[PDB]
Amino acid sequence: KMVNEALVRQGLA
Repeated sequence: KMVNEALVRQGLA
């Protein structure tokens, strides 16, 4: 897990 992936889940979502 990483912030790079936890950002796409919301920010990019």
